[PDB]
Amino acid sequence: YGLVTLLTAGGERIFSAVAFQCPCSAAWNLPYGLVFLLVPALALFLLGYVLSARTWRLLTGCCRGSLVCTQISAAAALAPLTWVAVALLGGAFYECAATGSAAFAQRLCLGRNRSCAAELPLVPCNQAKASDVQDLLKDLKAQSQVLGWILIAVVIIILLIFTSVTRCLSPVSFLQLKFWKIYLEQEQQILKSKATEHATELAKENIKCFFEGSHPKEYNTPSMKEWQQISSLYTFNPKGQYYSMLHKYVNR
Amino acid sequence: YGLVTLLTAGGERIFSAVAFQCPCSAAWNLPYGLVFLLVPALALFLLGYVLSARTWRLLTGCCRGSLVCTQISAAAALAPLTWVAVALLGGAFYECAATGSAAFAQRLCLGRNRSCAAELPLVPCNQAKASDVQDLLKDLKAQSQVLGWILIAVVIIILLIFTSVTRCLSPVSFLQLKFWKIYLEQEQQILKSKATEHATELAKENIKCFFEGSHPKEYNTPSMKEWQQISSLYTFNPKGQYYSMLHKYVNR
Amino acid sequence: YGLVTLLTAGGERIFSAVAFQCPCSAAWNLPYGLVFLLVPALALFLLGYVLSARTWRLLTGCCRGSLVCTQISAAAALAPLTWVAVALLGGAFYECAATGSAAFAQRLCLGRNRSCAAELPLVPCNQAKASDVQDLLKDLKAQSQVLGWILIAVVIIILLIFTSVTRCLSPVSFLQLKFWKIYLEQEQQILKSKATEHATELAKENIKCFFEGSHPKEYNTPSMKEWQQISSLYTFNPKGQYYSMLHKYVNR
Amino acid sequence: YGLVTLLTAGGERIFSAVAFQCPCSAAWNLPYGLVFLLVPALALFLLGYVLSARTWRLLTGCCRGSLVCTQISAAAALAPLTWVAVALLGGAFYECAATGSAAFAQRLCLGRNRSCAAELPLVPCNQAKASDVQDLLKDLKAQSQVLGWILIAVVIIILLIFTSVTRCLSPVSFLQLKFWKIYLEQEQQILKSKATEHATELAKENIKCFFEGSHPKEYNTPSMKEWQQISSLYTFNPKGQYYSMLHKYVNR
Amino acid sequence: YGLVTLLTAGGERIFSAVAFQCPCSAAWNLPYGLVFLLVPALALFLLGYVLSARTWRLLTGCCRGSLVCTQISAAAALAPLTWVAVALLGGAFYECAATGSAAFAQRLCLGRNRSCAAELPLVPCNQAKASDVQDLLKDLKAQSQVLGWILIAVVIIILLIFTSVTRCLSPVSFLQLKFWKIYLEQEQQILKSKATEHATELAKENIKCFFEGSHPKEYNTPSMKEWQQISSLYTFNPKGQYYSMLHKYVNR
Amino acid sequence: YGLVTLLTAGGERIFSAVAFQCPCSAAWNLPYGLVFLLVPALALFLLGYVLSARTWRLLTGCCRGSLVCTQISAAAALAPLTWVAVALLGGAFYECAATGSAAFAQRLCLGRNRSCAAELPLVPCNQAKASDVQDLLKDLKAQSQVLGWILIAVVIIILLIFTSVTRCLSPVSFLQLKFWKIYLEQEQQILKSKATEHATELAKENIKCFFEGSHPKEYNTPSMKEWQQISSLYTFNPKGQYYSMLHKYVNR
Amino acid sequence: YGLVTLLTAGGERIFSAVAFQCPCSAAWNLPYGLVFLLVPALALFLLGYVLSARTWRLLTGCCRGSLVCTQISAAAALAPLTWVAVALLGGAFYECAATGSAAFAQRLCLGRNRSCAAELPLVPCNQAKASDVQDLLKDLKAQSQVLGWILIAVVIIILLIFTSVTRCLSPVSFLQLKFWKIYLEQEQQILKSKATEHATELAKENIKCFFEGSHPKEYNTPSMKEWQQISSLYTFNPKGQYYSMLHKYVNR
Amino acid sequence: YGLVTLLTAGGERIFSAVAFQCPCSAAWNLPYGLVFLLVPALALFLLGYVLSARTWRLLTGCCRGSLVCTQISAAAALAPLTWVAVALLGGAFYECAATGSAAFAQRLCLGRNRSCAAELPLVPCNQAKASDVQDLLKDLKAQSQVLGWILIAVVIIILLIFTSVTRCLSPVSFLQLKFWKIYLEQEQQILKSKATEHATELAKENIKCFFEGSHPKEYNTPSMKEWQQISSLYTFNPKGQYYSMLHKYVNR
Repeated sequence: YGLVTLLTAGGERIFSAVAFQCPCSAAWNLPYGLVFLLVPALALFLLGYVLSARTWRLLTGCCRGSLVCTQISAAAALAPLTWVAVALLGGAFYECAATGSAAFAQRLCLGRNRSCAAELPLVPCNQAKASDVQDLLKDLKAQSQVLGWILIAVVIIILLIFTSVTRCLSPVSFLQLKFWKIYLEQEQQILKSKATEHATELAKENIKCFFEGSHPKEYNTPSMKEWQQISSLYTFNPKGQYYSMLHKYVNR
Repeated sequence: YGLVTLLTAGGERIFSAVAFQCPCSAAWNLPYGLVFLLVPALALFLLGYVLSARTWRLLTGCCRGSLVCTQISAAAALAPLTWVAVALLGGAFYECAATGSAAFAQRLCLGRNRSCAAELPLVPCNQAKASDVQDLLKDLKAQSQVLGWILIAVVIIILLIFTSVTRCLSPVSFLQLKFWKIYLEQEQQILKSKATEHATELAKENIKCFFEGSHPKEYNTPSMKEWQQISSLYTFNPKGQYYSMLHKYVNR
Repeated sequence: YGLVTLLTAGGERIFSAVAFQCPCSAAWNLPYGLVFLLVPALALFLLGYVLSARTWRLLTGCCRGSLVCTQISAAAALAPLTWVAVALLGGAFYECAATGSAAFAQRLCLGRNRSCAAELPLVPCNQAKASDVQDLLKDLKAQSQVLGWILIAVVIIILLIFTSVTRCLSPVSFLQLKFWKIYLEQEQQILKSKATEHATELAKENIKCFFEGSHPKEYNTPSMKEWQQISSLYTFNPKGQYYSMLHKYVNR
Repeated sequence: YGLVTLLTAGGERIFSAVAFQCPCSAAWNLPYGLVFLLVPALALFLLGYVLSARTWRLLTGCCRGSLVCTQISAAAALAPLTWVAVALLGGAFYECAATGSAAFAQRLCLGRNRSCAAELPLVPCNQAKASDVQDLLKDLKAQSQVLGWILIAVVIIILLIFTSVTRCLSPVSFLQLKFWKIYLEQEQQILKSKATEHATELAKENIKCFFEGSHPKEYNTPSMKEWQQISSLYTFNPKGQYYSMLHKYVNR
Repeated sequence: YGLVTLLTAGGERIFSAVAFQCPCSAAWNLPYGLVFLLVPALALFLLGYVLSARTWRLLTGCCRGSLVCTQISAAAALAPLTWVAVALLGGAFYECAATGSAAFAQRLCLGRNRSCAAELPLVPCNQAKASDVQDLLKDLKAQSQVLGWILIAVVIIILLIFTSVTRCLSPVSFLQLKFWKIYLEQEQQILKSKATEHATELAKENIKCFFEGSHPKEYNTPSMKEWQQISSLYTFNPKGQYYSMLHKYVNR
Repeated sequence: YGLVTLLTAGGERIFSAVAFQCPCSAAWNLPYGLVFLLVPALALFLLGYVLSARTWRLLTGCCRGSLVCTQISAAAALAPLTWVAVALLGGAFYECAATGSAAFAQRLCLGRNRSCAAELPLVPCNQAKASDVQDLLKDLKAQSQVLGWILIAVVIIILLIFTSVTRCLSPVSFLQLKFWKIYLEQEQQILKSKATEHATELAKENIKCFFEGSHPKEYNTPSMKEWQQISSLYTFNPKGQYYSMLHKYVNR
Repeated sequence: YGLVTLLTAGGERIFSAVAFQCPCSAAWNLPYGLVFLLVPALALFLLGYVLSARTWRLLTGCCRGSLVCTQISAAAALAPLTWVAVALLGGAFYECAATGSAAFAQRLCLGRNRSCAAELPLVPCNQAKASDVQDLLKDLKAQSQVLGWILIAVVIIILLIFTSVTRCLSPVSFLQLKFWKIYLEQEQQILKSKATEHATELAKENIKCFFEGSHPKEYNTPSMKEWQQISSLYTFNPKGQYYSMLHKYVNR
Repeated sequence: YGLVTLLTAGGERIFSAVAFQCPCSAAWNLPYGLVFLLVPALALFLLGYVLSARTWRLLTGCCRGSLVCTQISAAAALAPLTWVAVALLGGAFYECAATGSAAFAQRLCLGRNRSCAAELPLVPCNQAKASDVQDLLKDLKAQSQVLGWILIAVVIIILLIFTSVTRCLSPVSFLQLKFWKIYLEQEQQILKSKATEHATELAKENIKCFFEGSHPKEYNTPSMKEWQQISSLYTFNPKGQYYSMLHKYVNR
C-alpha cells in the first residue's frame, strides 16, 4: 500500500505544481507559453527517436541513407505532433501565446480601444476590463482550437499518404507481406529464447570451471564478425528472397 | 493502478479541453464550427478507408476498377456519416454554423430587428439581448436536429438499397453464400495458424544452422510469384466455382 | 475499464444531445415533431425488414408472392408500431405536433382568446401566458396519451387475429407443428456445425497442397445448382410430407 | 454493462413518460381515465388468451365446445381482473373517471355549490378552490378504493367456487388425480426430449445424404394423420382409463 | 437484474397506492374502513380454506361430517384472525370505523360539544378543531389497540384449548403418535418418488410404442376404483391398527 | 430477495403500528396499559406451556400429580416473568398504569395542586402544565423501574432455590446424573433415526404391494398397547435403576 | 437475516428502555439508584454461584465444609465486584445515590445555601439553580469515581493474596501441579467421549430389543452406588497420590 | 454478530463512563487525580507480578533470595512504569493533581492575583477567569508532559543498564546462551506434548478399568517427590553444565 499512497501523493503534487497560470507579463509571457508547447513535444520526439530498435541497428558501429532515416524519423515523429495537437486543443497554451511578438498584437486587435499593445497581455489574465479585449480572448481561443484541429487533420492525412505509398511501390504482394511479418516476429522470439539458454549454458560451464579451477570445454565460438555481418538492415533483393538477413546468411 | 489513474486524468483533461464554447465572432466563427463538423468526420473516414483489409489487397503492387472501389469506399464511409449525424444531433455545432456566409443570415432572420447581420453571431453566445434573435437561436437548434435526423434516415435507406441490390443480382443463392462465408473465415484462421507454425520451423532451422555455423536443410521454397498470384481479388466465375482464389489455384 | 468509461461518456453525451426542447416556432415546429415520431420508427422498421433471414431466402437470385411478403412485413413491422406507441405515450412529440397545419389549430382551440393560431405554438414552450392555451396544452397531452394507448391496443389485437388465423387454417395439427419446429431448429444447428467442419477440411487440404505445391485430392464437389435448389421457400405439400425442402430433396 | 445501463435508462424514460397527470378537461377526460383502466386490462387478457397451450390444441385445424372454452377463458381471465383491481386500488384512474357522463356528476355532488357540473373536472386537478368539491375528491378516492377491494374479493370468491366445483364433480378421486398430473408432466418432458433427439437423427441422416449426394435410408415415417389423431383434447372415458390421448392411442 | 428492478418498482407502486387516507366522509367512510378490515381477512381465510390438502381429499367425488369440517376450518381460520388482529393493532382501520352507524357516535362522544354527530367523521381527518373530538380520536385509538390485543389473546386461548382437547381424547399415546406422523411423512415422500418414476416408465413405453407404431407391452393396470378406495379419510379403528388407509388396504 | 424485502417492510409496518402513545384518557387508559402488560405475558406463558414435550407425555390419553405439574409450569413460566420484567423496565407501560383505580391517584399525588384526580391522566400525555404532576411523572417512572428490577431479582432468586432443592433431594449423585442426561439425549436421537428408517421400510413394502396389487409380507407388529406402556413419565425406583422407562421395559 | 434484524431491534429497544434518568425525587430516588447498583450485581453473583460445576458436586445428595465453600464463593464472587466497580465508575448510579438518608445530605453539603436538604435531590436532575449544589454534583461524581477505583484495587489485591496463599501452602510443587491439571482436563474429555458412546451402545441395544420385542443382552451394569462413590470432592492424601478420586478408586 | 455488537456497545459504554472530568473541588480533587494515576498502575503491576511463570516456581511449596526476587519484580515492573508514563503524557491526570497539598499551590503560583490557593482548583475546570491562573494551567500541562518524558527516559535507561550488566557478568558466552534458550524452549514444548499424551493414556486405562470394573495395569509411577525435585530454580554450576535442572537430574 506504500507504493500506492506515495504514487497518488506524488501525482497530486506533480499536477498541482504543473498548474498553468499563464502569467500576464508584457514580455516574459511569450516564451512561457512557447516552452509549454514545444519542450514536451521535443521530449516525446526524442523518446520516440530513442525507443525504436530499428534506428539503433543502423546507428551502431561508427555511424540511400536518406530513405531509412526519414522513414524512422516519421514513424517516431507520429506522437509529438499528437502532443502538440492535444495541447493546442487545450487552448490555454496558444491563448498564452497571444502576445508573442508585437507584430501579432498590432495585426491582431481590431484597433477599437487603440490601447491594445500596451496591456493586451492581461487578456488571458482576466485583469484588463476593456470590452474589446475581453471579446478578443474568445477569438484567440477559437484560433487555437481551429489550428489544432487542422493540424490533427494534416497529420492523419500525411500518415495515410506515407503508409499508402509505402504499401504501393513494394515489389512483394500483401498476403505474402503478412506472412513475412509473422515470420520475423517468430524469429525474434525464437532468437531471444535460444540465445538466452545458450548464454545460460555458456555461463554455467565457465563458472563451474572457475569454481573447480580447471580448463574449460571449448565447445564452440560465436564469431563477432559474424554477429556484425548479420546486423545488416535492408533485407531485400528480387532474386535471393532470403528474408531477415540472418536467414540470408545461410548460403555461405 | 497507475494506468487507471493516468487514463482517468488524461480523459478528464482531454474532455475539459475539448470544451466547446462556440466563440461568438463576426467572421472567425463559421470555420470554428465547420471544422468541428467535418474534420473528425474526415478522420474517421480515413481510418475506415485504412482499416479494412479488402482495399490493401487491391492497392499493393504498383497500384471494372470502379465497382470494387465504390463498394469499399461505401463500406468504410458508413461510419463518418454516423459521426456527422450524431454531431448535428448534438446541436451545438450547427448552432455555431448559424452565421456562415452573410447570405445565410440575411435569408435567415425574419427581418424584425433590422439589425440581424451586424451582431447576430452573438446569438449562441447568449450575449445579445434583442428578443428576435433570442427566439431565432431556438429555430436554429430545430433546423440542426431535423437535418441530422433526415441525414441519419437517408444513410440507413442508402445502406438498405445498397446491400439489397448487392444481395439481389449475385448469381449464387443464399444458403450457399452463408456456407461460403463460413468457408472463407475458416480458411483465414487455418492460414494464420499453419503459416505461423511453418515460419516458426523455418526460423528455428535457419537460426540453429547459424548458431552452429553450417549448411541449411533446403526443405522447400514458397514462391514469391506464387504468393502474388494468390493475392487476386475477384474470386468468381460461373464455370470454375473455386472460391477463394487460393483455392482456385490448385488446378495448375 | 477504458471501454466502460468511454461508453458511459458517450451515452451521456448522446442523451444530453438528444435533449428534446420542442422549439416553439410558427412554421418550423411541425416537421420537428413529425420527424422525431416517424424517422426512428422508419429506422426500426427497416432494421426489422433487414434482420430476419426469412426474407433474404426469397430475395436473392435476381429477385402467391403476396402472402409471404405480407407475412414477413408484418412480422418485422411488429416493433416500429411499438416505438411509435411508446413515443406517443411519451407525450412530448405529439404535444409538439400540436401546431401542424393551421387546420388543426383552428379546429383545436375553443375560440376563447380569439388569438389562438397567431402564437399557439408557444403552448408547449410555456412562454404564452393566456389562460386558454395554458389549459389547452393539457388537453393535447391527453389526446396524445389516449391515441398512443389506442394504437398499442390495435396492434396487439391485430397480432392476435393474424397469429390465430395463421394457426387456424394450417393443415397440420399442433402437437406435430411443435415437433416440426424443433426439427428445423436442430437441422439448422447441425447444418451450421457440419458445414463448418467440412469447409474446414476443404481449406486444410487445399492450403496444404498449396504450401507443398502439388495436386489436390479431388474428394467431392458440392454442386452450386444443388445449393440453389435447396434454397426453396414453401416447404409443404399434402402428399410428400418432406419438411424443410433440403429434406424434401432426398428422393432424387 | 451496456444492457444494464440501457435497460435502466429505458425504464426511467418509460415510467417518466407514463406519468399520469389526469388532465382536467370538461369532456376529453373521461376516455383518458377509461383507456388507462380498460386497455392494459384488455392487453393482459389477450396475452393470457394467447399464452396457454391448452387453447391452441383446440383451435388449430380449421377451428360441448362451451365448457372447454369457458374454462380456458376463465383460467386466462384470472389476471386482467387482478390488473384492474390493482389499478382501481391505485385510485388515480377512477378519480380521473369522476366526470364521466354528466349523469354521474349531477347524481354525485351534494348540490352545495350549485356549480358542480360546470367545472367539477378540475377536482382531481386541484385547480378548483370551492370547498365542496375539494371535499368531494376525497369521497371519490374512497369509492375507488372500496370498489377495487370489492372486486378483488369477488374474483377470489369466483375462483374458489369454480375450482371447487371443478374438483367436486370429477369422477376420479384426488390421490389418483395428483399422480395423473405428475404422469402428464413426465410425458411432456419425455416427449420433448425424445422427439428432439429423433428429429436430430433425421436431420443428421438427411443432411449427410445431401452432402454426399446419394439415396437416403428410409428408416420410418411419422404419419401426419397419426399426429393429428393424437392431438385430441378430452382425454377421458369411464371404461378406457387411458389418460393422455396419445396413451389412449395404443390399442389400435 | 430486470426481475429485481421490476419487483422493487412494483412493490413501491403497490404500497404507495394502498396508501390509507381514511377519507373523512359523513356516510361513505364506515364501509371504507370495514372493507379494509374484513375483505383481506376473508381473502386469507379463503386461501387457507383452499391450500390444505386435507379438505380436498374429503371434497372430491360428488361431495360425522361435522367434526372433520370444523377441524379443517379452524386449522385454516388460524391466520385470518391474525390478520384482523394485526390490522386492528394498526389502529388506522378501526379509527376509521369510528363513525359507523350513528348509534356508535351518539353513544360514543361525551356530549360536550353537543355537535358530535354532525361532523365527527372529521376526527381522524384532523380537520375538525373542536377540542372534545381532538381528544376523542385518542380514546378511539385506545379502544382499537385494546380490542386487537384482546382478540389476539382469545385466539391463542382457543388454539390452546382446541389442540389440548384434540391431544387429550385420542386413544393412541404420544410417543406412538410422533412415530405415526413420521411414518405418514415418509409414506408421502416415497409415494411421490415411486409414483413419479412409474408414470415415467409408463410414458416412456407408450411413447416409444407410438414412435415405432406397434403394440404396447400391457405390463399392469392401476385400478381407478382402487385409487378411489385408498383415498379414504378417517384412518383409525381400535382393532385394525393399519395407519394410513392405503396401508389398511393390504388385507384384501 | 423478495422474502427479505417483504420481511423488512412487514417489520417496519408492525413496529410503526405497535407505536405506544399511552392515550391520556380519564377512564379508558388503565386497561390500555394493563393489557400491554399482561396479554403478551399471558401469550408467552401459553406458548411455553405448549412447547415443552414434557407436558404432552402426561396430558395425552384421557388426561403425586401436583409435583410434576408445578415443575413443568415453573419451567415454562420462566419466560413470561422475563417479558413482564423487561416491559416494566421499559417504563412506558406502568407510567400508563398511573391512573388505574382512583385509589391509586388519591394515595399517589402529594396533594399539592388539590386537582390531581380530575386530570392527572394527562401526566404521561405531557398536556397538563401543573408543576406538581410534571414532577410526579418522574416519580412514577422511578416506581416502575424499581418494581421491575425487584421482580427480575425475585425471579432469579426463585429459580435458584427451585433448581437447588431439586438438585439437593434427588437420590442419584451428580456425576451419574450428567451421564444419565447424556444417555437420554442419545436415546432420543437413536429413536428418531431408527423409527424413521423402520417407518420408511414399512411404507416402502406396503406401497410396493399396493402398486403390484398383492399380499403384504407381515414382517412384525409394533403393539399399540406396548407404545402406550412405554410412554410412562416417572422413570425412577431405587431398586430397578432402569432409566428411561422404555429401557425399564426390557425385563418383561 | 431475520435473527439479525430482530436482535438489533431488540437490543435497541432494551437499551433505550434501560435509559437511566435518575428521577429527582425527595424520597423515592435513593432506592432507585440503590437497586441499579445492587440488583444486577446480585444477579451476576447468583449466576456465578450457579454456573461452576465445582459446587454442584458438593451440593447434590441431600446437601472442613467452610474452606471449600468460601473458595467457591470467592471464585464466583470475582465478577459481581467487577460489575459494581464498572457501575460505580459510570458515576450515574452513585450520583443518584447522593440523597440517600438525610444524614448523608446534612453531612454532605458545605452548608452554604442553608437550603440543601430541602431540594438537594434536584442536583443530578439539573433543575436546581443554586450555585452551591451545582458545584456539589461535581464533588459527588468525584467521590463516585474514586470509590470505584479504590474498590477495583481492593478486589485485585484480595485476588492476589487469595491465589498466592492457595499456591503457597499446597504440598505438591508447581511443575507437577500443571501436569495434574492437564491430566484432569484430559480425563474429563475422555470421560465425556467414552460415556457418550457407551450410552449410545446401551440405547441402541435396548431400543433394538424393543423394536423386535425380545430379551436384552445383559452386558454389564454401571453401579449407581459406585457412581456416587466416585463423585467425592477432596482428591488428596499425602500417601496415596491417586489424583481425581475416580482414579483413586481403582485399588478396590 | 451478537458478540461483535455487544462488545462494541460495551466498549462505548465503558469509555463514555471513564470520561474524565477532573472535578474542580477544593479538597476532594487531589485524590481523584492520584487514584487515576496510581491505581491502574498498581493493577498492571500486580498482573505482571502474577502472569510470569518464573515466580510461581519459586513461590509454591510453603514459600540469595534477593537477586531472583528483584529480577522478577523488575521484569514485571517494566509495564506499570509505561502506563504511568503514558498517563502523565496524557496531561489530564497531573493537571488534575495541580491542587494537591496546599504547599504545591503556595509554591506554585507566581503570587500575582494573591488569591491563588482559595480557588485555584478551578484552573483545569476553566471556570476561574483570573488571567494569572488561566496562564498557569498551561505551565502545569508543561510540567506534566516534561516529567512524563523524563520518566520514560529513566525507565529505558534503567532497562539498558539492568540487561547489560545481566549480560556482562554471566559466565557463559553469547552464542551458547542463544542455543541454551532455544533448548529450554524446545524442552518446554516437548514436555507439554508428551506429558499430555501420557496423562491421556493414564486416564484412558484407568477409566476403562472403571467402566469394566476390574484391576488396573500398574504400568509405572511418576514420583511426586521427584516432581518437586525437578522444580528447582537456579540451573547453573560451572562444573556440571547440565542446563534445565530436569536435565541436571539424570545422573542419579
